[PDB]
Parts: sequence; structure tokens; C-alpha cells
Amino acid sequence: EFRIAQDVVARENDRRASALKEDYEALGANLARRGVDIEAVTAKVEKFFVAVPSWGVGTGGTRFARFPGTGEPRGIFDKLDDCAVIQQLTRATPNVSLHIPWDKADPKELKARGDALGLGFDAMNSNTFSDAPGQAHSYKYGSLSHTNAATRAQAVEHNLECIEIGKAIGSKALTVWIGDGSNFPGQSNFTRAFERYLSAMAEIYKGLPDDWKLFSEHKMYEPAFYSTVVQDWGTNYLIAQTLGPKAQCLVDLGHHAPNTNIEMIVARLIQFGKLGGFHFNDSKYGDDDLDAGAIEPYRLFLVFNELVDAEARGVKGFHPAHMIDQSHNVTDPIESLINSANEIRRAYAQALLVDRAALSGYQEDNDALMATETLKRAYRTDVEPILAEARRRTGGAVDPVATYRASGYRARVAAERPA
Amino acid sequence: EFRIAQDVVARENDRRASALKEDYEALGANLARRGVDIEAVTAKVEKFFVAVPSWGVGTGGTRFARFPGTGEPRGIFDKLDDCAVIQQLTRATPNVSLHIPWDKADPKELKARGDALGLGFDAMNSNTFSDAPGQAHSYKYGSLSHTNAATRAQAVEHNLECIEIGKAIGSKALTVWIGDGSNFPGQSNFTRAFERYLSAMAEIYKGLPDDWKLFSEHKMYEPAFYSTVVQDWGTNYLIAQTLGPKAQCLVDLGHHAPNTNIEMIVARLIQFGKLGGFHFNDSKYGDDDLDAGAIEPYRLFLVFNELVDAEARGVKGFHPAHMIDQSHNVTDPIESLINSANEIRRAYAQALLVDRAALSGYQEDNDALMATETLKRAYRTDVEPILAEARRRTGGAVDPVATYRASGYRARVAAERPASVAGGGGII
Amino acid sequence: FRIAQDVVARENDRRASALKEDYEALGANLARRGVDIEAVTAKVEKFFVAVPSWGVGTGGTRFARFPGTGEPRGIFDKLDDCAVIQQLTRATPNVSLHIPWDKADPKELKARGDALGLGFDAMNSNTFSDAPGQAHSYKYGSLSHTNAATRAQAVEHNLECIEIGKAIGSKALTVWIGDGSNFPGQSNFTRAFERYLSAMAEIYKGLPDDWKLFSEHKMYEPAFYSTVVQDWGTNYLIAQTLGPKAQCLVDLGHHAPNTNIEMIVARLIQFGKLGGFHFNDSKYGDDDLDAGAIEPYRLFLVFNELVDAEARGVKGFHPAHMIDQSHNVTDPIESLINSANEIRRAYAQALLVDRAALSGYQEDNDALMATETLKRAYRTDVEPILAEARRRTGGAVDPVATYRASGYRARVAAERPASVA
Amino acid sequence: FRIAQDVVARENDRRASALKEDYEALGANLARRGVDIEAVTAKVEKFFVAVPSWGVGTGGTRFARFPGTGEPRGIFDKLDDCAVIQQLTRATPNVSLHIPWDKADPKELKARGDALGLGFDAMNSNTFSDAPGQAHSYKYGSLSHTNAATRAQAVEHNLECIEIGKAIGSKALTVWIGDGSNFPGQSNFTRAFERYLSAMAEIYKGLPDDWKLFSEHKMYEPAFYSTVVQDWGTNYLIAQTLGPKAQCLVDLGHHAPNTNIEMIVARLIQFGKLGGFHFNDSKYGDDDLDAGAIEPYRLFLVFNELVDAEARGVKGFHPAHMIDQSHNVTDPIESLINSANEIRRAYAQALLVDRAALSGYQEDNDALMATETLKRAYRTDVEPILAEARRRTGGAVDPVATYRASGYRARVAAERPASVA
Ligand SMILES: C[C@H](O)[C@H](O)[C@@H](O)[C@@H](O)C=O
Ligand SMILES: C[C@H](O)[C@H](O)[C@@H](O)[C@@H](O)C=O
Ligand SMILES: C[C@H](O)[C@H](O)[C@@H](O)[C@@H](O)C=O
Ligand SMILES: C[C@H](O)[C@H](O)[C@@H](O)[C@@H](O)C=O
Ligand SMILES: [Zn+2]
Ligand SMILES: [Zn+2]
Ligand SMILES: [Zn+2]
Ligand SMILES: [Zn+2]
Ligand SMILES: [Zn+2]
Ligand SMILES: [Zn+2]
Ligand SMILES: [Zn+2]
Ligand SMILES: [Zn+2]
Repeated sequence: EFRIAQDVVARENDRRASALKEDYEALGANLARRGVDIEAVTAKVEKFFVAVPSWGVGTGGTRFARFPGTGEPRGIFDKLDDCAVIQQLTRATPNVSLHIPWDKADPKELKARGDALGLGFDAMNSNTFSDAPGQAHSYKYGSLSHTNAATRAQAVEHNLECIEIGKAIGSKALTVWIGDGSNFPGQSNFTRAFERYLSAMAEIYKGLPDDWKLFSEHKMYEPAFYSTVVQDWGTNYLIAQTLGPKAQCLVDLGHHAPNTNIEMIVARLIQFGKLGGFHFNDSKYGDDDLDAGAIEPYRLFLVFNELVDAEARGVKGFHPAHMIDQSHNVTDPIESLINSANEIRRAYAQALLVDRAALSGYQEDNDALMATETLKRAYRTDVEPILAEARRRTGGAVDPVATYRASGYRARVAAERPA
Repeated sequence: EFRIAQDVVARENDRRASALKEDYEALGANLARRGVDIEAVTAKVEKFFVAVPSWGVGTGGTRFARFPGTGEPRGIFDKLDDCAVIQQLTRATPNVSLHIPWDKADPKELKARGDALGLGFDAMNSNTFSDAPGQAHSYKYGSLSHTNAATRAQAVEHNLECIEIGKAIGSKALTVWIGDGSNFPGQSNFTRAFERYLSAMAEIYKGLPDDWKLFSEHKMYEPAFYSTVVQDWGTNYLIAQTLGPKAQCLVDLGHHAPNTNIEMIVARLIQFGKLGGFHFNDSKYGDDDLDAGAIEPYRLFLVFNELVDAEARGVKGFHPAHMIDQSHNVTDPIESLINSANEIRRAYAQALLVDRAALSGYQEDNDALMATETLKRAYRTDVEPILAEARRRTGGAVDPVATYRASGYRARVAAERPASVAGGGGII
Repeated sequence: FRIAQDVVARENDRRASALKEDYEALGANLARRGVDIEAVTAKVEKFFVAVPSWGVGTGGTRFARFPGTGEPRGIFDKLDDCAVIQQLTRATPNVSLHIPWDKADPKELKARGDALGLGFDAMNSNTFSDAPGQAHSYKYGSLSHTNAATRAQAVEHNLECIEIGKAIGSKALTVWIGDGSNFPGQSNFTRAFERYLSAMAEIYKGLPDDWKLFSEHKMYEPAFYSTVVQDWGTNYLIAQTLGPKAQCLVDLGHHAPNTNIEMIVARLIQFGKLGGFHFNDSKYGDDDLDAGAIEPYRLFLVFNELVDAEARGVKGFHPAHMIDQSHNVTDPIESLINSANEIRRAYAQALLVDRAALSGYQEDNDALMATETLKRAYRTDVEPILAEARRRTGGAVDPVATYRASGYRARVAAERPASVA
Repeated sequence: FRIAQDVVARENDRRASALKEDYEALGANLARRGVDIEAVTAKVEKFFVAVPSWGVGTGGTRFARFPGTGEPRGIFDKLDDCAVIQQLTRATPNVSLHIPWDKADPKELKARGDALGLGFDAMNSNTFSDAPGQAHSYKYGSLSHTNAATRAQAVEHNLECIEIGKAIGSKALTVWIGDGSNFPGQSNFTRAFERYLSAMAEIYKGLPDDWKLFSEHKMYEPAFYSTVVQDWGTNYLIAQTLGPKAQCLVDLGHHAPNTNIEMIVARLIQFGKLGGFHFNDSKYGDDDLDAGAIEPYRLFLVFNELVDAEARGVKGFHPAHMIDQSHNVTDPIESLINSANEIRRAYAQALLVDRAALSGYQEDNDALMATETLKRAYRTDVEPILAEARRRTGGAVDPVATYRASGYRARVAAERPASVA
């Protein structure tokens, strides 16, 4: 079934078809002059997928306030309906990332709805950074690393429950992000808290299926404002290495200290086989959770440059889990996710354009200027025609947001859902 | 009224009196060898006050979750009862800073309760960074700088109402902090948004009594994550200078970019007569709103060094409105505010110990090492005895938190107030 | 001609076919967007940025300096090299001189410039290092030094820079100093600033009627605890205090981490104190890297503010544009060439923004379409426009490739002896 | 003796009375807290930190260096000055050498050291700068350079440092390089790191059985885009990969803004890879300022982690501490003296923490009392302890005061020719 009427998609595509053909053929000629087959690029782009977060489908907020828009999803099922629009139009988000207990519901029905909507399920996300109804022990002072054994045990069990839910819907991974840390010096004993966390994670790993992966996600601060147990990629590596082969690190772009060279962290994790995946978003100050590429698009490209280089170097068994993790506080969540997915494919596409042979030559000869210019020749290329054509060829929209607004989808759900 | 039984305070003070006398007398001798009269210091310390935020006596949270404790205050009246405890025990927080609409209530009752509790009222705080029930225009895309004229007018009207409430309870200032800004490049036109803000604030300024002050508070980011209209002290200065003599700038410790030299900003505002006041707290990453001095006590001292240097050089027309602005997410809010107020007096006391003449000499001689060492000799001095003695002589507790816990106050209000439920934050 | 004309012609011819195809393709695309590529090219070809005489030589850090071959031996060699950048990019007709590094007879400097087809931008004073025979050291400051005699000496040096500038055609004096402290208590923040203000008022006194005095703020380095002119707030107070001729200069790499620099630019413009820019890029501190090599979008956003100013019709708005970089691991000439290109690139893209649509989205608070409107301009590859602007004005379609084909570096390497001590 | 004994005795007696009063008063206060001041003093007088040979000379920035009087030239002058610091503070018995700056006949070095009462700590290699007559430049890197012969040269140099160290009593080699890139694409992050790991493996092979190899991470400078050994994560990967004799060095000012450094210290200790800590303070970047002059609490929190480990004696926890600072505006000797003092101060205060009480508040999640338990130790003025420790071990009650009374600076000023005067 189609959330967006097929005639609206066709109409909006036909209206822009002529211009797209002109832009695509022109770019094709330009790339051919550069020794690149535009068709080979498009083919790869239409294959690049990134999972959408269920928690990003509704309007987000801050500790200061939340300003909901119209037609806010009432639960996971409405969220899946809205996620179906993102996939239908961009064709880059076939899978949805669930968060428990927020999306708690009959797995069987979740699966049924997903299949009907043409959606799949990516990594499960546990939640021990907030208390649930009827919960016996509070996570106020931590969860997996809490000083109280009973609390750690409760956190572990919750994670195992997430695994059972995921197994029922076709998920093959569990992502663990906790707020565990301290707001005051002395509040926690850094080492003992980390020891407790490792012990609890070992239990989760013990209950992890052999066809699943376990992702730990580091974050410098927030909700903890002095120390955080899994504060950076260094601690994250120690975690993954200690836990086992099925345990890897997840890198969320907005979770690093100011000025951090994040693309280097990505390369380091790849070299040691611990790059489990990504949580895409953009930011300027802290963990802003803004639309990917909206603030520093070149950084996004540089991260993808390390991903594409890994293949070029011949790295094996490298299949990162790509996921979007954003908060949409002042825009229509669907439009933001649409353009964010587009931005991610944009950076990927540009990374594919890099002349690796030329770059390698300039790196060996220490020709810094030509090396950086080689990356820019790729980054400066406007790949929108390729992105648009990929969508068109796969059942999507030439201009996703334009088609979305032309459909009146938002007003529609605004009438079907409360206020 | 005495929130904390006098017998407990006396009991807990006598239990520590002997140790205090020994420490106080020892410190006094040391200071004497330093040409300092401990009594002169203690006298000023007893008179140093910092306002407490009404919204700070309740447990705070993040966008991810809130973990309330027991006996959470229901509203302004419970909050005043809790603030009274802080004042009774530390004697450093005689005034409370109200926030509207949160603390909206009959002005007469507020004033009545404050008087009974021995609490006065500091600067009023307006709220146009969130929407209230029945609100005609949403502040989602801004308030005083919103592109919609009606929305700005509504924001202006609200601020004027805050001034009316303040006049009825004894307040003499309005503090304006808004979230206005943008999350994406292009979303806002920086200049036009600021022009709109200046015009709206000019309307609020017109409603100020002659003995009132309007304080604008800058913040680099949050809730806006790309740009903020009142992002730094520079923009804040432009506001104060444009609005008028009664308009000044408020400096909130955690509202600056990483590595910012905050004490310099303080010195600059003082130099140009626009230091309206301070919003105390500490931080390590962003606007963490942590207990004052819990992360960087030296920085807190350095800020007070600028305050004392001015307070000494006569600098007339210098009466900064000091207030604590913190969020207590993992501690009993009352205990945190108590120790925070203590840390602020600690920094003050230490700044008072600085040998101004010696420092001036080293500055003129460019003796950087001795200059910084002159500051350290004051900072390194454990002034706890002075703080404890000041509290004792004014009806406070030698060890505030120890007395607070010995009184069983938290268990008391926990048994009088409805239970609270932990929940998520505004993230979803 | 520093670079042989036949080389430029040959290299331009070699790339003519591809340029035509890309330019005309871009022209059609822009036309579909209601933009006249010819109008953009006409503006781009007139956008100039001054080159720092001190950036033509290889730079270094406190840890080491690794010079390349043919390092300029003095200001005259530097002008010769600056002529190469201008001839090939046609984007840098003016040079920024630094005194005493570039001290020489004004008559000869002017004559050399005229002969090379170069002009002179704002003069730059130097009281952040000690020169031979100096009566007072700037170790503890200059214009804000506690010692009156030291400040007087600093003032006289700045007045001397104005005299030199008047003789060569300059119309401004840029003042950046290292004055500050490395320890709390070392300096009295207020008194230090007052001393600076008094010294600057004297310098202002020596300004011709058509001259400007630019003060440049910097968060830290060389001072590591406090700096007198630490940020734009202090900078604004300086310009407002000094007078009409005093304005603020924004050096991109001089701000605290995560600072929204484009907002500072907008604020200074609103209050008429944006004197000019020192373009460069950075990731950590005042890295002084090639403009746009690290955060090209930020560079674009700064230009978006400059162009919006023109759109809003700000009166008498003529910021002084200058590159202030250090080239530690590349051929200084090649980096300056590509840096000048990046600046014209960001400028060109800013010109492409559909202001009409943007204006609408800002009013309707359509944040997504507003940012997408900026992106549609930024994502456009304007290289064809930059290349055509150069072709039309006697420059090179691909500046660096032409520079390399000319063998210039090897030429000056043989002509210039490397310093031995 | 560098400083006349009668001067030391005179200035000590001058302050003996007040010191008695303060020490006895603190001893009483500590007794009421269940702490025996004598146990603290005994440990403090035994706490040492190596002094960098390159720290006694005036430091500079990329803009300038303002030398003071009596600047030490050569390792022999430097050792003479380092002897003053040790004699007065008794906290710096060992000096860390840097090759090739301090190159000299090992036997003469060992001799001068023994004569001055100074030992030698970790050796420090230098492949972040080029020495005259060098076959291959380190402009584009050293141990991770793309050119094999260049890496081989860097490796050989480090081995030579080990040979020098074995001859003078050293037991470790510290490796800090500037290797990195200033532009995206310039280096392939992974390949560069692979080359570095391979080169370090060769150096590791040259290590005696009782030697250690320390690698030092740094976020940036001299490289302003990427640095091979950029943080503790990469550093840990290096140490774990090389072997048991390889550990990581943590330099306070080499971290990203707001980094929780004390946690990094805890993590490395937990995994047995904390080789040592390089002390200094900072506010903006790698400012290399006097320890504790900016954030003394942070210094205390680092020692809180160190003392907690020293108490339990953790596996492989035997840190090799050193001061790594640059003194640009003070008498280097005085700064090193007060920096060593601050280090012992934070150590003494950390020793005062009631670990039992702390652990109790941590287990009950009583955050307020836990942080207050730390503060009760930190707020304690341990100067009386530091001064008594010095007095008992042949040092000065007030180091800097005694230094100034001795007229030492004026003395070496008369023996050493300044660059100009
Ligand atoms: C909801 C989700 O678990 C969350 O966003 C984490 O992944 C992390 O990004 C939090 O800062
Ligand atoms: C509640 C109060 O308005 C608020 O705390 C502001 O003062 C500012 O700190 C916000 O970040
Ligand atoms: C050389 C020139 O004066 C200098 O670069 C200043 O402009 C400033 O950028 C310093 O950081
Ligand atoms: C000279 C010494 O190797 C150097 O200072 C390194 O240790 C590190 O501090 C670099 O910033
Ligand atoms: Zn995430
Ligand atoms: Zn996050
Ligand atoms: Zn505040
Ligand atoms: Zn705040
Ligand atoms: Zn500059
Ligand atoms: Zn600079
Ligand atoms: Zn070091
Ligand atoms: Zn350093």
C-alpha cells in the first residue's frame, strides 16, 4: 500500500522530469570527462540505505519545552505509518529503528504492519536512562553500572527483553546507550563504575544470539555533566574488545568533544574491526541532534570518505549499520528525516567520486595541496541529479519534500489524530 | 516561623562549637600574622547575600528524563517554605527570585508568606520560552523576536504583567531570558530578528518604574542550536546600551563558549556600567547548571576577585543583583542550594583576603609570578571557619547540611506532599 | 610578466573545451533557476581580496619551520611572488604590508608595485615582537604596557606605519597585538584596556581623513590566560570609543570553539563597525589554514551575511577583505592561489541565494525550506564561473596547474639563496 | 651548592616561627579529622617529579620569544639551573634530557649530574624539527613519514637516544612527534598509523629489559587537521600493540576542550598502561602554563585518581611524572619551583581524602557528601606541610623568596652573555 497517492508522485515527478534529464545528462558528460561512469554511481546510491529512528518521527523537544506540530503520532503504529512515507519518497530508509519501552507493542503486529508498509527493522534500542511505569528500581543514579546489584540486574533483564522483541520482528542487533555517569567529582569511582558496567554488559552479551551484534554508544556528556562511564571511543573500544567478536562500537556524530576529528575515530575503529555503525545527525555546540549535513556538510563527506576508503584498501567483513538519530524540534519530522536521508546519500555519492588512484599518489608524494583538492573535486560536485534519478528509478520522488507537501499528508493525519 | 526547630540548630551547633572555636582562633592568628583582622572579614561575609531561584528547590531534569525525589514542592508556596530552610540555616539567601507563570499567585499572599517566613523578593523572571495552557500564540519560533507581530505583543504584555506582580511584592527588577534563535542556517535573518527583539524590549522598558532595572541574559546556545539572538555579552552590551540607563546585563556562568574568560567579561561590563548581576552555578561541558564551585572553584574565586576589586575601589553605583540559577537532578535540591550559597560566600571571603596593595605593585612591576601567587595566597586560605562562625552569629547552623539532615525536614515534607512520578524529558 | 603568457595561453587552451561545456551546462541550470550566469560572473570577476606579504614565505610553529625552495629574501621578492598570484587568479590586485618586516623606501615599494600591477591594502603594525635597537621590550605588552614610555614607543611605531602607507597608497592601518596575561592576577583587566584605549586614541589622531583604523580581536595566543582585545565585544567597545574611522576586523580563526562567527559579522554590520576580514580556515585554534579547506560551509555562511547586507541596502558598506594565513606544508604561492579561489567560490555561491524565496521562508518560519534555500546555492559547483572570470581577465583556467607548468618555483629557487644562519 | 647554605638557613629561620605555628595548628585540625600530619609529610617529602632540561630557558610562541637575563645556553648551564630547583624544593632530583638539544659526552653529563645531586629521568627524542646536515626532513612526518628512509632515520635517532640514556642512568624513552596533516586527504589516517606502529616496533626492539617506551598523544599542534597519535584511545592502541614495556604518557594540556582528563588517567591505570603524567596547566589549548595556576582543582582531581591507585598499588602502576611547561613571561626557575610546589600540594591534599567515607557515599549514591568529602581535603591548606617537608630535607621554607634573596638570577646574568645588551 502507499501512504502517498501514486498519482501525486507521478504528477510531481513528471513536472520535474525535463529538468532532471537535463541536469543528469550534463553531470553524466562531466563525470565521463573525469573518467567516471555516472550509471555506476547511481547504481550504488540507490543501494545505500539508512535506518530511521522511531523516536524522531514525532516532534522533539528540550528540557525547556516541547512545541508539538499537528498530526503528532499517537504511538509506534502511527510512527510506522509516517516512516512509510519517508521510505516511499526517498527509497533510502527501508528499515526503522525501534526503541523499547517507548515502542512496546505486540511484536507480531509490529512485524505485520512493517511488512504491509514495506518496512524492515534495524537494531533494537534499549532504554535504561529513564524510568518506566511500575519499574522496581530507579535509574536515577545509573543502570548497568548502578551501585545496587538489583538495579543492574533489572537493567540487564530489560536489555534481554529488547532482544526477544527484536528476534520476533527480524532485528539483528541491540544498541546500548545509557546516561550512566556523575554530576559531581567524587560521586562515582570511575574504575569501579566501569567494572560494574563491563560485568553487566557481559551478561547481556551472554544472552546475545549468535547472529546478532551488540553496539555500545559513547557520549561525552548529557545527561551526566561531570563524568560519563562510556564517555569516548577509547572507553568504547575497551568495551567492545573486552566483550567479544559480536560487540562493536557505534559512533554518533554529535557525541564528541569540541573540535574532535571524528573521521579519524572512524578510521581507527575500522582498522581494529570495531566500527559497528553510525548514528547520523549534525551539530554545532553539543549533542544538538540536528538534520544531518545541515551544519557541517564537509565533515559528513569526510566521514564517508573513510568509509569508501576502507573498501578501496580492501578491508573485509566491513558492513556498518547506518542509522539516523535526530531530534526535530522546529520542523515537520518527516520532511527533516527525508532531507537528512538525502544528505547522507549525497555525502556517500560524493565520496564515491573521489579519484582514489590520484589521491593515493598525492599522499605518497606528500603533495598536501593536490591531495586536499582531490577530495574537493569530489565534494564540490553537485550530485543532486544522481540522487533524484536514483529515487525516480526506484519508485521515489524527484523532489521528496515537494511531493510530500503536494500530497497534503500532514493535514491528513492532523485530521485523523488528536491535538 | 521556623521551618527548622531551633532546638535542633542549637543542638547541632553546640556539638561542633568546640572544634569551630579552635579553627576560627587558629585562622584568626594566621590572618593576624598576615596583617588581616579576621573579624573584619567575618563582618562582611555575614552581610553577603545571593538570591535563590524558586524553580531551583524542586528536582530538575534533562530532555531524557526527570527523577523526582520525595516531598517535591507542589507550587510557589511549598517552594517558599523550602527556601526559608535555606535562609534559616545559611543566612545567605534572604531573597527569592520568582518565575511567572510558574509562581503566579495572589501578590498579597506571596508577600504575606514571605514576611512570615522572613524572605524578601528579588528580580522577577518572565517566561516566553514555553507555552502555557490557553495561550493564543505559540513561542515555538520565538517570542520577543518572533516574526509575527501579535506574538511579540503577547510576549511584551506578559513581561509587563511580571513587572506588575513584582511591584506588588517588593521586587525591583525584571530578568529576561528567552530561547529565541534558530536551529538551521537561513531559518532566521540575524539582524532583523535582533531588530525585532530590540523594539519589543524597548516596549517593556517603557513599563519600568524609575527605581527598577531590566536585565537581559545572554546564552550561546540551548534551546536554539544554530544561532541565538542574545548569544553573548557583546550582543548583551548592545542591548543594554540601546535600551537605556535602567537596562543592564546578567552574566550566567555556564552560558559561555568553551574556554571563555568569564571574569574578563565581568570586568568589562563593570567598566562600562552594565553589570546588572550574576547567575551563579558551575559547569564542565555546557550550561550544566551544576552546584556553584563544584567543578571549578578557582574560576568562581577569580570572578569574585573582580567583584571585590570594584567593591573596594569605591566604584559607586555598583550593586550587582546576585542569584543562583541551578538545576538539581541527582541531589536533594535544598542541600545543594545550601552548599552552593556556601561556596559563593567562600569565594567572596577568599577574594576579601587578597592583598590589593601587594597585587597592584606586582601588576605595575609585571611580576606575573608574584601577582598570581598573591591571588593564590588568598584562594588557598581555608575560610570555612569564617563562614561557619558567620552563620552561627546570625542564627544559622555551623554545618548547614548536617543540621538539615538531623532535622528530618525532607522526611517531613515528604509526608505532607503528594508523591511524584519519574518520567522522560521533552525529547519525545 | 612573472609567468610567461604563452604558458597561460597553452594551459587555458588545453582546458577550453571542458570549461565551455561545464560553464554552458551551469548556465542553463542557473537560467532554469531564474539566475543569469553572466551577471554572477561579472560580479565575481570584480571581487578582490588582499594577499598578506607575510604569507608568501613558508610559515612555521613554535616547534619548527620547514622552509621550501626559493623562499623570498625580502619584501621585493615577496611582491614578485604576489604578482604571480594576481596574474593567475586575477583576484588579488593588492598586498598587505607588515612593518618592520617589509620596511624599505616607500618610493621603491610603490614603483615595484606599479611595475607588477599590484596595489597596497591596509598597513599592519608589529608590536608583538622586539626589533633591534628598541628602547623598550614588548615582552609584557605594547599599547597596553604598564610603562608609559613603552606605550609611547608603540604609538610612534604605528604612526610610522601610517606614514609609510600614505606614501604607497594604503588607506588603513590594522592593529593586532599580543597584549594580555598568562596568569590570573598578572594584569588588571580594566586598567590594561584603559591604557590600550588611550594609546589607540593617539594613533587615531594621526589618521588622514580618508583612512580607517582596524582593531583585530583574538581569544588567545600569544597570551594564554587573558588577552586585552579578546573578542568582538571588546572590539566593538574600542571602535565605538575611538570614533567614525575606527572599525573591527574579524579574523575567522580567532574565536572560541563553536562560536557562531557569521552572527558576529552580522552584528558588527548592523552597528556599522565591520571594518574587514582576515580569511583563513581552522579546526582547533588560530590554525591559519587555507580558507575553505576545513569548513567551506562556514565560509559560505559568512558571505551570506555580507551579501544580505548589500541586499538590505546597508549604506557605505565596503569591508576590507584580506587573507591572513600561514603555509607550513605547501608551496605558499599555490595555497594563496587556491585560498583566493575558495573565497571567490563562497562569494559566488552567496550571490546565487534566492533572497526572494528566503525572505518568504524566514517570515513564515519555514526553517527547513529556508536552510534548503541556502543549500541550493552552496551545493552549486561555481568552479566554471570562477574559471571563466579568470579567462576573461587574463588569468588561468586552472591557476595551480598553470603555475606548476611554468616551473616558477624551480626558477626562483635557483635565483634565491637559502638563509644559512 | 648553587645557592649559598647561609642564605637558605637565614631565610628559613626568618620564617621558622610562623611555620611552627601553622604546622602545629594544621596538625591539630588534621588530628580532629583522624589524620596524622606526620604520615602525610613523610610521603610528601618523598614525592618527586622530573624537571625538563628545556624548561629552565625562557620559552616562546610562533610570534616571538622574549629572553630574560642569564639565559642558560647548553645542557651544562641548564643542569646548573635545574640544580637550584632541586636544592630549594627537594622535589625535582631528576632531569629529563632532550636529544639533540642536550647532546654531549655521556660521561661528562653523568659527571655533572652526580656533581649537582641530579639524576636523569626519561630520554626525549626529537623528530619534530630538522637538525643541520640532516639527510631527510621531518616536514611531512618522521616515524610515520611515507618515505621509508625517513622513517629509518627517525628510528635510528630514537635508538641513539636509548644508547645515550643507558650511559647516564635513564630507564625510559619518551616519544612525542608532530606527525599528522594540516589538510583533509593529505594523509591516509590508517596507513599513516600503520607506518607509525611499524616504526615504533623497531624502537621497542632496542629496549633493555628494564626500560619503558612512552608514547604521548596530542590533539593538535604542530598538525592542525589530524595528528597520528591524537588522543588516549590511539595511545592505548599503541601501548597494547607494542608490548608490556610500552605505556602511555598523559600531558594535561593535550586534550580537547572540556575533556575529563582524570577519567582518562583512571582508565589507563585500570588497564596497566599509564606510563606517566606530564604536568602543566592550560585554559585554551596546549598553553604549557605553570601547573595549577589556572585550574588547581582539576590538578587535585587527577591526583585523587593517582593517590587512590598508589594506596592500593595497582598492577603496573609506577608512573614516571615530569613537568612539561613553557615559561614565556616569568623567571623559568621560579615558575618550575612553584609548579613543583603545586604538584606536591595537589598530592598532599589528595592524601587527605577520607577514602573510607568517600567509598561509603559512593555506594549509597550520596553525591553531595561524596563531592564534599573530596572538597574537605582540597580546601585544606597544606602549605605548612609542603614547607616543613622542604625544611626537613634541606630545602627552603619559601623557595621563591629564598631564590630571590640569593641573587642567583643576577649571578648567572653576569656569567652568561645575553644575546644583546
Ligand atoms: C534515543 C536514543 O537512544 C538516544 O538518542 C541515544 O542514541 C543517544 O544519541 C543519546 O544521546
Ligand atoms: C528559568 C530561567 O529563566 C533560566 O534558567 C534562565 O535564567 C537561563 O539560565 C536559561 O538557560
Ligand atoms: C601577522 C599578523 O599581524 C597576525 O597574523 C595577526 O593579524 C593575527 O592574525 C595574529 O594571530
Ligand atoms: C619538547 C617535548 O618533546 C614536547 O614539549 C612534547 O613533550 C609535548 O609537550 C609537545 O607539545
Ligand atoms: Zn545516538
Ligand atoms: Zn545523542
Ligand atoms: Zn540564568
Ligand atoms: Zn542556563
Ligand atoms: Zn589576522
Ligand atoms: Zn591569527
Ligand atoms: Zn608532554
Ligand atoms: Zn605540551
